[PDB]
Amino acid sequence: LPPLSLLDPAEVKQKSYSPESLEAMSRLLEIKLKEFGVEVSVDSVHPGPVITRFEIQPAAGVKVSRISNLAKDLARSLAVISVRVVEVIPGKTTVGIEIPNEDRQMVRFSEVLSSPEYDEHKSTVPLALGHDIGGRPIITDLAKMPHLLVAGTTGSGKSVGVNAMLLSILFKSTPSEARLIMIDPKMLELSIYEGIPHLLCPVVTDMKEAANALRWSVAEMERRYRLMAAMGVRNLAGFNRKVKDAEEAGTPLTDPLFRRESPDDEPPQLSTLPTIVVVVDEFADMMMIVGKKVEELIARIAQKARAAGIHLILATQRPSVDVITGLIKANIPTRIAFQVSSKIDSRTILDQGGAEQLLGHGDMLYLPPGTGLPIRVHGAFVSDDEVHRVVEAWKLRGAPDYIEDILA
Amino acid sequence: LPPLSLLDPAEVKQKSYSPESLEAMSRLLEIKLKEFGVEVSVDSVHPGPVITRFEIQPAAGVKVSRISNLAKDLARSLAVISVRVVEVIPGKTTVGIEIPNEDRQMVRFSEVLSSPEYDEHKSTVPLALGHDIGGRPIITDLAKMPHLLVAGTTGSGKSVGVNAMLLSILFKSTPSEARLIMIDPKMLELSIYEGIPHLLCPVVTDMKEAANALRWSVAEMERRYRLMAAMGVRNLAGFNRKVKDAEEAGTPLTDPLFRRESPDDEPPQLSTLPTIVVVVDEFADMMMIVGKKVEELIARIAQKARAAGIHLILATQRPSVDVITGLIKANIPTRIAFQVSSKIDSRTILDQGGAEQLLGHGDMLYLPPGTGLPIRVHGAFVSDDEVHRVVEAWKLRGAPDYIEDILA
Ligand SMILES: Nc1ncnc2c1ncn2[C@@H]1O[C@H](COP(=O)(O)OP(=O)(O)OP(O)(O)=S)[C@@H](O)[C@H]1O
Ligand SMILES: Nc1ncnc2c1ncn2[C@@H]1O[C@H](COP(=O)(O)OP(=O)(O)OP(O)(O)=S)[C@@H](O)[C@H]1O
Ligand SMILES: [Mg+2]
Ligand SMILES: [Mg+2]
Repeated sequence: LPPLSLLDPAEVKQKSYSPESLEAMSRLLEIKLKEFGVEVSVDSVHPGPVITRFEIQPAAGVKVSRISNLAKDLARSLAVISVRVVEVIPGKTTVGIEIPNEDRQMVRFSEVLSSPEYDEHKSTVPLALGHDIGGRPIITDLAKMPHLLVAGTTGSGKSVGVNAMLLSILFKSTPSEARLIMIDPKMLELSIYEGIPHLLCPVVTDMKEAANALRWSVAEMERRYRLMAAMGVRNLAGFNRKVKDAEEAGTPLTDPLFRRESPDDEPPQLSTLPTIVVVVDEFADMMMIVGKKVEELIARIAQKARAAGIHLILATQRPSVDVITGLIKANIPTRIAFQVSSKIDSRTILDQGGAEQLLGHGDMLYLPPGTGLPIRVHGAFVSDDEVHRVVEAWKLRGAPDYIEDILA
Repeated sequence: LPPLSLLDPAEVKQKSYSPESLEAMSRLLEIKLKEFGVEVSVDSVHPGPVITRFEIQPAAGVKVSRISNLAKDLARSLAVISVRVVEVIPGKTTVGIEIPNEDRQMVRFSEVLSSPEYDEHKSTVPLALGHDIGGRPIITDLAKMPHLLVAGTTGSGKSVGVNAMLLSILFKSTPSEARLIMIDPKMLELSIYEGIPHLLCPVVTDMKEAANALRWSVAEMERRYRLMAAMGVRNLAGFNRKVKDAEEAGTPLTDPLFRRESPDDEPPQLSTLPTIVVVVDEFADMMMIVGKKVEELIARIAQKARAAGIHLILATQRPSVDVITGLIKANIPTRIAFQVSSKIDSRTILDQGGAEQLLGHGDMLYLPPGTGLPIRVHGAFVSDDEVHRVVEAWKLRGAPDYIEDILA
């Protein structure tokens, strides 16, 4: 219900990337790559808001992996700050060489959310990530992911990305449509959402309580499954349809699971269930303080919480095999990698290299479900101050409704 | 003569840094520092265009060097990208803790040059650096430096800084007022100035020719000294005064050094001498390819070229003791350090730590002459494209005038 006008306006886009300099760079590219062990010719150029992609056609034989490993050296020989090598460009035989624009224009949240893709999204938990390399809005749906793993080192834009996702939901769903459980071992990053009506419990700081929060989630998931079974529905959307039709028909449904034990008892009237999202700002700590029990709970939620409408968003600044385990990854195919420190760290999160070539400040590689190759997305910027406003707007529309059993 | 309108406009400054969040951060700071081995209390807050400085008053005893070493950990504990620790604040007993603003506003060249400090600067070689932490224009004078050393690692803003300095001169001085010798071993960064009338020779790429360029400079310096001696003047400003007064008096001076050897010979009429600037994009190579001969020439130019109106600007991306030797430093007190990789690298350039705590993208520590402490300056941004325009504007006002003896 809170107005999008609470956000900061989109900034001017004084672009101008004269075809002049673009031909020269194309020219330099071929020259510089040649000095290395690779023959190449520029096929086309695509200027964007943050980067410019120069599609190139390698000579037969040359291993594209060879170009990828030359990224550092090529950027140097070109005197540019960074270079991202795109090994394969969907639908083409060309290789991508992406180069940062001198004056990159920031991508504002208000800009992404003002897109029809978002304004008309039906999901209860859409996530407006940002703009793609051509500047087109990239709006996703957490419900279809159906879980998300997020990594990136300091200054990469992980926390801003996490806030953009929380605000995507807060701008489209009311507390009866979506509820959240936030886990933030340190105080900082997520402490500000404290109090909004969407919260199921206060921001979790204690790791043991974090563990309980996941157990509660599992319990609620199985509880929703018994409900859906008793109702003859396959998922949350179906459940909510049934309950909604019965009401509109002047015949509200009664909890088919309620067992009367006292003459006094009356079956409670069913109501639509909210989509639940569990967001962990940093779960490397959980995986360290608690351990195996945490993996177990995560792995269980990931495997079957989708139908129950319970979704996980796990973010980590420490992308190690100890934190992002194969057990965690096996049931969470959707990945988002902001800038990471090494190719090794890139593979742990994406099972692929490349996130080490990102710029930082929101720059990311998004790996949607049933996709082998990630698409580059320029994370939308949302300031802690904008977060504070929306949060205040929500604390005015409803008081906190914590359930002191979740952390118990 | 080329119009400032050739530059890009200053971008909006949607700031807003509510005193709210500033009190909280002041609050966290004391909290977080306490967790480390340091008691502290915030005395005041000064929000700026790029950073916000929180002055703090350490408890008696605690070593300010202790806070400096905690910058990394402190930034981490605060969940911010970077923290700069200012050990002493001129005229105060406080210590500075500088924190980057979420949405930093870029500082545009047009904005700095539009300041009266620049527009009314008399020097032939003023260098508009950018904005200080409070957003005030910092315009310097190369002639009073009288030489400048510049360091910074990749993506720090060294080359943008060097272009802003070259354009500072190109927007105030005509070729009869200022001439340049550009040395750029690689092609990239400085190759674009090729052809402007100000150039004394083509952009130098060969290291041996770079060596000759420096020798020519020494020769020209001594030649100007004999000229000034013969004219009874102490410096270039004085020389140019004399030659200018004589002309206005209908009596142009004659080269007092010209020795007639033929009946044919006629003493040439003197003319005002241009201020000469030698800019090396990367002299780490020179110091490596040639060696000791290059140190010697640099050391000689640095020691006595000021009066002769000849000035050096030496920039390096590889700040090692092998490159920035004490010999070089003894005669070049003015320093500019953009972000560097380590405290060691910071000491090599500033003989002090701190450049390792910079943000990059133009952020710098400027050490003016007769000063022990550097002032933070947010470098003014100038795109390669803006440089291209100004270059074209100059190539229309004058043809190249190379002296094929300088590199010979
Ligand atoms: N999408 C973005 N667009 C522009 N700047 C961004 C973006 N995301 C992040 N930044 C910059 O980085 C800051 C926020 O970074 P975070 O998202 O908190 O980074 P982090 O990866 O969580 O690591 P930290 O700094 O340790 S919190 C902002 O204040 C900006 O200055
Ligand atoms: N003063 C500045 N303001 C904003 N962005 C800047 C500034 N200086 C540098 N940048 C960014 O960095 C780029 C230029 O960096 P350079 O100044 O060439 O860096 P460098 O330190 O010389 O190292 P490179 O990238 O190896 S050339 C610009 O294209 C911008 O994207
Ligand atoms: Mg963070
Ligand atoms: Mg450079």
